[PDB]
Amino acid sequence: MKVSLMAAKAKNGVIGCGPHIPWSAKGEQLLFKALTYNQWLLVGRKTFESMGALPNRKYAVVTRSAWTADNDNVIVFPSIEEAMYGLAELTDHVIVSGGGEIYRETLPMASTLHISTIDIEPEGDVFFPNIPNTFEVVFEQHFSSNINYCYQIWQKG
Amino acid sequence: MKVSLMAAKAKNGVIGCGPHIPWSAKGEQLLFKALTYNQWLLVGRKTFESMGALPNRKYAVVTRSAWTADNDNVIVFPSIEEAMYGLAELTDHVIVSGGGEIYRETLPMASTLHISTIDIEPEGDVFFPNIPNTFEVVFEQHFSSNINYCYQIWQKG
Ligand SMILES: COc1cc(Cc2cnc(N)nc2N)cc(OC)c1OC
Ligand SMILES: COc1cc(Cc2cnc(N)nc2N)cc(OC)c1OC
Repeated sequence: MKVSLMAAKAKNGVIGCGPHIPWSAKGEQLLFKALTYNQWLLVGRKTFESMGALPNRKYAVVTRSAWTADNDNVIVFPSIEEAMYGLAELTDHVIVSGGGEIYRETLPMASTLHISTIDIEPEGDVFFPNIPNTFEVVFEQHFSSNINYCYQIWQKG
Repeated sequence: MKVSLMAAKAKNGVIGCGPHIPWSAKGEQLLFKALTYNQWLLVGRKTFESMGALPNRKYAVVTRSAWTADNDNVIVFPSIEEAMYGLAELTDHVIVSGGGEIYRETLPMASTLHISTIDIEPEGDVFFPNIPNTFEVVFEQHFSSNINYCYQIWQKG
């Protein structure tokens, strides 16, 4: 199965200040809605709880705890390893859609990054990992909004 | 300024049966909405009338008549050269968003294509031109829907 990764980070690499995103870049989330439509996503438990489920997406949620989910559209996995083995029988394609921890543990398995950088440098204590130079930008487009943002697609070369 | 082009075509190349699109693929238009967000779009006058202005988007519309719009978000030009010269004072980027005529006229200026191919072969007045080998696919993603669709980004090689 193909592993993609989709994130939005500030220019200082912040993705998270506790359970919040410390910015609202009007329009950016349309990109996430476009590329996740009828896809399978892999999310950490904290990101899943803070951001909720959208319709027309399936979720693999990883926890080390006894946490569970009423949603029929969700499968809980005890590890990333297990989620990958599971997903591989359920889909051609999974989009890793966050957690700091999840991004750190999955970035090496990804063949395509969808990265949005927001024109702000806010307070924060979760950070996107460093992008290995095995990856190259193949597409980029700037957006003007309340806070500008840059969308880039990276492929593993 | 960089010229992109964004289109959605059936597998047989149909983009239009008169002023309608002969199909509705749930999900696909999210990609159009996310990539045109707060961008300048170049549209022919026929497409503009049949499909209407969207909010949060700027329009360069070309006519060979004295046709005009009812919208301070719209600039009418008598030619594509005039539209380009005018836009270049306002923006580093324009997305050509159709007409069959417009696509044919502008494909030679475009350095990035955003092409959605819908899994259907309907009847069609209007067709997307053939993609010259001057361009190469740099990204691709498949979507399952009521009608499946494939999204590809082509760059000028
Ligand atoms: C996993 O849950 C969501 C996460 C995000 C964050 C996010 C926002 N933008 C981009 N490009 N990638 C992301 N991962 C955004 C969301 O909706 C806009 C989510 O709703 C399901
Ligand atoms: C020119 O305005 C629109 C055009 C289209 C057709 C279209 C649909 N999908 C893609 N990817 N590109 C397109 N050009 C679709 C639209 O709405 C979903 C438009 O907004 C009114």
